[PDB]
Amino acid sequence: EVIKKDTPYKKRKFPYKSECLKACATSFTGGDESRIQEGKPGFFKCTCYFTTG
Repeated sequence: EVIKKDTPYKKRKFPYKSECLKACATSFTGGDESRIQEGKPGFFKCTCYFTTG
């Protein structure tokens, strides 16, 4: 009952995780985080989830 929101990171400089996870929450703006609410980081990429249900 949830969606899958993952953004790309590649590997900008050194591992930041927060710099990528931010892309998810920042990837868009308008609703109360309605689209992510929570997400995790990854190397060369990052996966996020929309706490809905």
